[PDB]
Amino acid sequence: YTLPDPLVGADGTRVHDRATWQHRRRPELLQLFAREVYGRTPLGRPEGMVFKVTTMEHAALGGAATRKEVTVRFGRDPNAPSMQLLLYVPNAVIARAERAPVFLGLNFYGNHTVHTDPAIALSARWIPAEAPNGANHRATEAARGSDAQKWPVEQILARGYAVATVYCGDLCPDRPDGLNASVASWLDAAAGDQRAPDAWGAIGVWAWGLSRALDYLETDPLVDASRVAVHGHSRLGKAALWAGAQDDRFALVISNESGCGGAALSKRIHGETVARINTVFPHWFARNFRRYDDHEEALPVDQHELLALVAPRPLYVASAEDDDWADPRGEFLAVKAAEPVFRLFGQTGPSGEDVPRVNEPSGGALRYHIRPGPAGMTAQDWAFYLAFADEWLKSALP
Repeated sequence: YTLPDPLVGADGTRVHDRATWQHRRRPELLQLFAREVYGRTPLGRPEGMVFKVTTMEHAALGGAATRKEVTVRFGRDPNAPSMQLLLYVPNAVIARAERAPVFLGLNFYGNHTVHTDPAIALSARWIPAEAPNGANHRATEAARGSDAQKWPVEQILARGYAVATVYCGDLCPDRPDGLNASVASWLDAAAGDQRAPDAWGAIGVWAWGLSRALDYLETDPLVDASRVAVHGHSRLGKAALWAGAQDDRFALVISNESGCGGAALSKRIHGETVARINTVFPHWFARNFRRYDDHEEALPVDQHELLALVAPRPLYVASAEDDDWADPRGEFLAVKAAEPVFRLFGQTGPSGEDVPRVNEPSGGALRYHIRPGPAGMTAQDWAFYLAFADEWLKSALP
């Protein structure tokens, strides 16, 4: 392989300065990613978003948090599509009359799965067969807390951070035909049916939902919507990256083992490849992305440039040692190839020229770690993330 330079403009002239990066090269790159990889986000904030707090409990989790459930509707007519946002806020922070920074991320199988809390509404949306304890693609009481191992709510709250989450399937059910029951179809004027070659897929729709959750957080007096870390795991980390790259309101971006079309270089043929991801998940990317099946050498961008699009906001990319499918070396190498952009903004990336040893993170505002074991999002990943947030999540001061 060999990589496009993020700091050489499409026209061959080199980017020496942050204004050229922000004003010229960044929109160049966003347009290549939209057209060739994820598909075009057709609009940002839709007019007439309505926010409806459906439940409010001030002594959730034994008194550690205030719990809010918020229907976020994407237009004013009661018949517009919506997503259900779940939010825990640490009462220690609220009690001081201070607004909490926030970790925001989508979940794989429903809000009711991220914690056992019996008060969380059971999703009414389609649930995939892979979800633990489902009954006919329908949430059951038995699925409560079924994904809590990826969601250390109480430790996050105790470290001073709110936790917000939405089920990705509220935005686009993760099934090959999900875009026809998604926000894409309501919003992309589904008069014709076949989506256009550059129409967005699930990843673009998941990412847009993250930006819509932030629109809500900006209205919530308990949180500081200027200090939101957007995160996700695996395919939802592909979305967190794309959301963080497109929407520079996000204070901090975390990619947990996001792999192919996430943080891993595509031009590095290793583990999952473009052809394989599109064949198995035809609805994740633009149809245009299939042009690069077995032809990654013709991609005009690579994922290091998606990572560079977060700069100068703090970015964390992390791998699992045994998760070859995500190509941890290629995730690490993406980070190194984006470093020159972060260095333009005076940030520092990982020390050393290839993969650090396990559980030894590296880098300043651009940071990487690889941890032992298979794919997942462990207590060890989260401990590094919380330390990272402590260090680099914009303060509540100048």
